[PDB]
Amino acid sequence: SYVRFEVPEDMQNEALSLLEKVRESGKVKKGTNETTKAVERGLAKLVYIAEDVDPPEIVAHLPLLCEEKNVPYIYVKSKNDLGRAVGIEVPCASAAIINEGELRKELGSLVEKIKGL
Amino acid sequence: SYVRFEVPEDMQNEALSLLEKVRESGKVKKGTNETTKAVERGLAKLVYIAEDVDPPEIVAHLPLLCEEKNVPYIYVKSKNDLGRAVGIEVPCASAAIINEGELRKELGSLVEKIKGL
RNA sequence: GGCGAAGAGCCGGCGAGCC
RNA sequence: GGCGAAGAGCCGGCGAGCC
Repeated sequence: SYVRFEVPEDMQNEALSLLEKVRESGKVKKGTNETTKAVERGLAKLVYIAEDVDPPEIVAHLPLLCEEKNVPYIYVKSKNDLGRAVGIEVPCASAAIINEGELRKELGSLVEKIKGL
Repeated sequence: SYVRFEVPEDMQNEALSLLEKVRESGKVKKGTNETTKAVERGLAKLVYIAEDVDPPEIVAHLPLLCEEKNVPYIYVKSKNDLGRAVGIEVPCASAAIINEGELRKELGSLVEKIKGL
């Protein structure tokens, strides 16, 4: 499996709520192709990788590229929750915040919390 | 009809035979999408348009585009004859010789006779 | 009701392969 | 054999639309 570490549920809820609100005033990429290219292009501020993705090879490359580019990434239980948070009626294996909009502080606190684990 | 002039049957046979041999030492584009783009790009020396194409709007733009680009064009009865001559296993609505290989004079003479119509 | 971020369809490049 | 130059599939691009 591609999941490198365990994320507390309340921090996950914080992450998806943040993603929901960011879609309103920022820019988010949704889907593994858009997310990976956004990371590769140097644009991603925070990427989300679902934990129930099968086969794992859809997203298994995503964590290492994110490590090489020093871009924080977080895990969420279900592709359904991530799909709901980006608001595209279907499950979603990975996503990314590209522009934090007006949610400077909330994003900053969240990313400090990911690096702290 | 999108057929701008009448092409004698014997000129059709000469044209398809020459095209047949040209695939071997020259270069031919096959299908309307490739041919139209190649003429528009200015590389095509001579294009073939089947007369039994349906619906006609598939190839109806080619004659005038070829005129705009000053490219000589000839008509052949059936997309079947053109498809066999360009050597595919399905019908073909239009084609083009872009580089004459070893047939410089033959292509030139053919084009003069086409202008003669 | 169906399909769809496990990528919709559309575009550029190649231009005969896929089951 | 079915589909296929009326564009097969591969690559790049946009990134939610098509039945």
